[PDB]
Amino acid sequence: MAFASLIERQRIRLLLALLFGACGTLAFSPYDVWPAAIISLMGLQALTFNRRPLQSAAIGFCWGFGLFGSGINWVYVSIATFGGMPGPVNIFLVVLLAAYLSLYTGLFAGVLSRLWPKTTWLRVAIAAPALWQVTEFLRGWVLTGFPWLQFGYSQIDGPLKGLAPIMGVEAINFLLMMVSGLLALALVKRNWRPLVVAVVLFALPFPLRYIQWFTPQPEKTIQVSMVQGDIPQSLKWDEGQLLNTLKIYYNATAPLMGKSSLIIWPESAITDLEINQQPFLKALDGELRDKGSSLVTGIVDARLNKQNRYDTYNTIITLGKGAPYSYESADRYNKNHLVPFGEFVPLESILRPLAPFFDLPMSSFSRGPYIQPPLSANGIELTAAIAYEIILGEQVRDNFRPDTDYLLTISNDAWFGKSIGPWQHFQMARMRALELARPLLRSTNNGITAVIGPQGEIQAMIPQFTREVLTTNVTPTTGLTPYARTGNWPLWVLTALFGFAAVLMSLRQR
Ligand SMILES: CCCCCCCCCCCCCCCCCCCC(=O)O[C@H](COC(=O)CCCCCCCCCCCCCC)COP(=O)(O)OCCN
Repeated sequence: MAFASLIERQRIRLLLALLFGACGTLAFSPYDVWPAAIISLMGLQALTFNRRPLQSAAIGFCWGFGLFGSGINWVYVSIATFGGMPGPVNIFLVVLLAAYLSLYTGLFAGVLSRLWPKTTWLRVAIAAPALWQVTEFLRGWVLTGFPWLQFGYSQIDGPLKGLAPIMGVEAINFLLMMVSGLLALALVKRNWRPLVVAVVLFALPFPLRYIQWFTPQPEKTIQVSMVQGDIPQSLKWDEGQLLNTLKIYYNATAPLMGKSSLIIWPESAITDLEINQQPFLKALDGELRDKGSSLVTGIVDARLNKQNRYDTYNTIITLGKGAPYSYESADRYNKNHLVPFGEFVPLESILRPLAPFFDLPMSSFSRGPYIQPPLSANGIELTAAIAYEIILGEQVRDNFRPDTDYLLTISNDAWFGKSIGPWQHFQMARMRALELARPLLRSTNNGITAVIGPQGEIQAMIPQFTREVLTTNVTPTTGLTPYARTGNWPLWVLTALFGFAAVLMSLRQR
C-alpha cells in the first residue's frame, strides 16, 4: 500500500519515467505495437503532473533519454563497426546523442509545467500537443535536425492510418499526444469524461481511413526490378572491390534487361566517380536501350563549381530507354540533406583528424538543390530521395509533383547491421508512401528492399541481409492527397491557434 507516498517522489518518478520512455520504442521497430506509443505518452504526460518546472524538465529529460537510448542505440553498432575508437568513447558518444535528443523533451516538459502547472484538460489536450509539435519541429530543424522516433510513424498500420494522407504524420503525432494526455488525465483524476473524449477522438479517424485518394491506373503497369548487391560496407569503398561490385550488379541486371523496365540499384551502387566510369555507363545505357529497359542507379559525382572547386554530390543517375545517359543531363538527383557526421563533418579542421570515425571515406559532400525535377525513366516520373532524405516529409512533399508516378528511395543500411534502425527507416518510408499516395520503390544494399503500395501496405519484399532480386509488377496512381496539396500549413495553423488559446488562458488564470 501507501502508493501515494511513493509516487509523489521525484527520485522514484525519474526511474519510472525511464521505463515508460523506453516503452515507446515498441511501436517503431519490428515490434510494431502501437498501444505502446500511447502508453509511453501517457507516462510522459502523467509523471510531469504536480511538479515544479525543474523537476518536470528532469522527468522529461529522463523520458527522452529512455526513448532515444532504447531504440537509437543502433547508432553505436555502426560507430563501433566502422569507426576506430575505444568502447568507452563509443558508449559516451551514443549517450551524448541520447542526451541531446532528450533535451528537446525536457524543454517540452519544463515549459508545459511552467505555463500550465495545474493538471487540467486544457494542459493535457490543448497546450501539450501544441508544445510537443513545437519541440518536435525544433528537434527536426536545429543542426540540420534528427526527426527520428516520431510516434505517428507507429500508426502506419493502425486506427490512425487515414489521418496521414489528410494532414500528415505530424498531425498524427498531435492527435496521439492529445488522446494520450486525455487518457493520462482520466487515469490520474480517476474520471471517466476524459476517457470518453479520448476514445471518441481516437475512434473518429477509423471510418476516415477508408478514403481512397488515388486511382490505380493499370494501363501504365510496369515490371520494376531491384537488386540487393549485399556488398560488405567495409569493402564497399575500395579499389579492387569496385570491379567485383560492378560485375555482380551487371550479372544480376543482365537477365532482367529486357523483361523489366525500371531496374534499380541501391544507393552508391557504383563506388567510383561518375566521370571515371563514363565508358562503362555509356555501354550499359546503350545495351539497356537496345533491349528496351531503364536503370535508375546510384552513383557518386564530383562536378566542377564556378570557383574550379570539385563538389561531391551523392547522385542518382538514370540510364536506359526514355532517358539517354549524358554527363550534362538534368535527369539526375543530388542529395540535399546530408547525414551528420557521415556525409558532412562539421569543423573538419579538428573533428576529422580527431579520430578515424570522423574521417570516413567519401565524406565532405555538397548539398544539392532543395527542389529538384523528378527523374524520368521509360516515360514515367520518379520522385527521388536518397536514404535519410525519405524521412523528411516536408522535403519529400516539396519535391513531389502531380505528374509523379512512383516514389524512389535508395539507401545503404549495411552500416546499422542486424538492428532495428533499418526497420525504423523502412517504416518511415512506408509512412511517406502512405502520405503521398504513390507507390514506393525502395532499394537497399543490405537493408529492407521492398515495394510499398499507395496505402503504405507492403506489396512485395525480400529477406534482409541477402543477395536477392525483387522483381514484381507495380501499378502507378494518379491524384493529389490533401497532404500533398497543403503541406504542414493546416497543422501549423491548428497548433498556432491551440498555443495562442492556451497562452491566453494561462495568462488569464493569474
Ligand atoms: C551541441 C552538439 C550536440 C551534438 C549531438 C550529436 C552528438 C552525437 C554525434 C555522433 C553520434 C551520431 C553519429 C551518426 C553517424 C554515424 C556514422 C553513420 C554513417 C552515415 O552517415 O551513413 C552514410 C549515409 O547514411 C545513409 O545513407 C543511410 C543511413 C541514414 C540514417 C543515418 C542515421 C544515423 C545518423 C544520425 C545522426 C544524428 C545527428 C543529429 C545531430 C553512409 O552512406 P554511404 O553508403 O553513401 O557511404 C558514404 C559515407 N561517406
